[PDB]
Amino acid sequence: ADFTQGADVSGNNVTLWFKSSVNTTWVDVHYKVNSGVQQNVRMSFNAGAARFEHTILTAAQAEIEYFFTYNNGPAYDTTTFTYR
Repeated sequence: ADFTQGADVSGNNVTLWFKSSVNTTWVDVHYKVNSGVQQNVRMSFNAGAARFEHTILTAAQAEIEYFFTYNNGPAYDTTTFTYR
């Protein structure tokens, strides 16, 4: 169930994104910013970049622990990633 993922920055905002190469229909992010309470949010689909996205305001200088849960069409968790 291959995917790619990343964190883009514009301004001070961080956009966690997740790009699927399988039959994915929704994605949630689970994240902690600066070791705070874990947030669980379902992502949006940016057709311009053909990828799922969630933007956090004013977090470019934060540290962010996150992982995705996604379906292949019955869900799957990615390993945990860090944004510096």
